[PDB]
Amino acid sequence: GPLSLSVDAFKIPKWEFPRKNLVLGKTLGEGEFGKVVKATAFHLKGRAGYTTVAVKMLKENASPSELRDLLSEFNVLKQVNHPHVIKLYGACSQDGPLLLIVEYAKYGSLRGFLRESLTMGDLISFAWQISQGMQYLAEMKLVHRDLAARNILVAEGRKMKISDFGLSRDVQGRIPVKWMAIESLFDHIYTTQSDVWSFGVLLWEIVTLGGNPYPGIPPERLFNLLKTGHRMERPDNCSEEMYRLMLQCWKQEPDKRPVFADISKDLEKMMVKR
Amino acid sequence: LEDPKWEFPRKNLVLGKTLGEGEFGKVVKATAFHLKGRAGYTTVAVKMLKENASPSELRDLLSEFNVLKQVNHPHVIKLYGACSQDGPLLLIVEYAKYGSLRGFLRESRKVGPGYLGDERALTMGDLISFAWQISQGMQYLAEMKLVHRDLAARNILVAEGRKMKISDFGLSRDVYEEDSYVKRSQGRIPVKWMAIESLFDHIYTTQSDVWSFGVLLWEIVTLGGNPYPGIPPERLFNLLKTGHRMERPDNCSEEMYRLMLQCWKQEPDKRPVFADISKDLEKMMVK
Ligand SMILES: Cc1cc(NC(=O)c2cn(C3(C)CC3)c3ncnc(N)c23)n[nH]1
Ligand SMILES: Cc1cc(NC(=O)c2cn(C3(C)CC3)c3ncnc(N)c23)n[nH]1
Repeated sequence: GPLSLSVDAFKIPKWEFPRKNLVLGKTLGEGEFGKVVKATAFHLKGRAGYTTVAVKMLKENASPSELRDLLSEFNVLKQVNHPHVIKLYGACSQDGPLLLIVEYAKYGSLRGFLRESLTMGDLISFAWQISQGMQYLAEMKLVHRDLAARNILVAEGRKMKISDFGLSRDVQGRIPVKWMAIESLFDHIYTTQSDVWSFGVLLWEIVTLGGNPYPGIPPERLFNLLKTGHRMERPDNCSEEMYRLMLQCWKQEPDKRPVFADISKDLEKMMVKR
Repeated sequence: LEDPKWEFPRKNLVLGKTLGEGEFGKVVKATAFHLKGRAGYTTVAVKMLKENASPSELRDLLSEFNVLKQVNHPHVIKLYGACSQDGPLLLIVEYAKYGSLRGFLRESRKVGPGYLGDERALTMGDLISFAWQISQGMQYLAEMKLVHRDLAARNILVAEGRKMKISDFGLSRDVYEEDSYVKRSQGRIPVKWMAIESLFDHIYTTQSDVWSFGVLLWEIVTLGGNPYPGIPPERLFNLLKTGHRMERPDNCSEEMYRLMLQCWKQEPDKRPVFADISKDLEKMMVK
């Protein structure tokens, strides 16, 4: 089938990293996304000595869907280069488990980083960096699908990195209900404008310092609440202008939502006006 | 839609500790007041959506509910009811005091009297009985034109009297129309339990459940061993296609291993059906 074709083609120069030059270290995180470990990589992409990296691999008892997702991430990440998209350095396809080698983010996920915590200027900068990355991916005709604070990484210099491309598509449902657009929930449609909806939820997560969206509402009740026009209220320590941006990301009609260039512009205007 | 045969008052269900959490959802221990004619409280288990559930997880829980309303067997987990209205979907089922079969067998390695070659003492006779009970459950599910798809030791429960209960119907599908279920997209069943034709061709039948049953037999006789130990799942495509199968484990007769190998035949029509698996396990017990 499609996966067996992909695996064999993958197994068989620019991307293949010698397994002997990778020393896997401590586990950074585990879950349905897979397993990510810290590692050191000798002579990685022409760099002297050891480069500290993160390595993504399959969890125990991986399904075809999880293997397909990891191969899809490699395919996507080969083609993208942006300061706020996680950088692929290579893969190990010839020695034991499939490994993807990416840049290391020392502060972990944005959700984790915010929860352990920053000024409102920093939070607006974090939103802007992510919007810049998303504007780039939108221009490359990639729909990410899984935008959330857990899938943004915080690297050296508090630099945002979009990660977790396993659900991404070129332009059943495994995106959590609470980050999904209304058209995604009811009609199974995913576009850059549904990424904008998810970005709105991510913006709410940023201002709440890694809060849980729609707290107390189960996802099985959220379907009807979104159709009737209910949205999350303005949270504590959030300006009227920032909340206005969120609400526009959650417009029922996708054409009424901002594009990422509009989101980036809003955040640029905010930061100069401070 | 609310079915008064199954709908249970929310105020009558009290939830306790998490028994298990993962891809399947979340299962908690609970108690239910005035459940299905029983006066007072009854200890039960409740399956619910985990935190940050997706539409696929909700559809799977709804599908389990629909399946378990229609299927009844001494070796299938018993549905008692559901709380479906004005809140999270909670499925109320029979509590299995010993947990998963995988967990129960792994405990038998360290908990006396252990495996010997009362209910913590295990013999090969007991292991054959467990396999037989599961095969009886699967034979009935096959008559019901249901393919389970996710048969594994982690998804068999060990209840009072060490009675086997098939659980985790979230991936199960009806095959009444063509005797097969086919999915265009990639499945969510762990690779190491999948039939060759499921892995390559996305075809699921009762004969692909038979393959999975063979892997379950291997898990039973190894006291909860991990299939294809140390082999990455991406290597299974080549491994299976070239005719490789798991070797005869320690603690496995020739007859039992022949049954596993029969369950892993490349051609699905050469594999035994569940009625014959049941017969094979009966002949092993009596001798
Ligand atoms: C190919 C790919 C890799 C990836 N994800 C990460 O690289 C990372 C995930 N984490 C978490 C928060 C789980 C531990 C990381 N932590 C520190 N550095 C990191 N590069 C990561 N997505 N797609
Ligand atoms: C509708 C449904 C329920 C279910 N699963 C379980 O009810 C159970 C799962 N576990 C595990 C091993 C995870 C903790 C149980 N343990 C003790 N009793 C139990 N009834 C269970 N599948 N489908």
